[PDB]
Amino acid sequence: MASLMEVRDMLALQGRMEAKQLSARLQTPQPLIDAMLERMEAMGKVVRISETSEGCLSGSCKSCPEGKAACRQEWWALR
Repeated sequence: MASLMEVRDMLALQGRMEAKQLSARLQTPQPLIDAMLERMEAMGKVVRISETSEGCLSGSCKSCPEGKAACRQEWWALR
């Protein structure tokens, strides 16, 4: 249906941008996007900025003791 190649080209012509923006405009799951870019850069593209948003756990919000997080999204950026 939709592979990472999409955001790849978009960012290939744009540059510093976030994937969550596109996914949002299409109501596409955000938690997946995190893996979309992560998986894309997993090979060694350029740069990626992962960000999380929640409002339940007060202890785990900024600091990452484990790393895993429920529902997350990152951004794609080049040099």
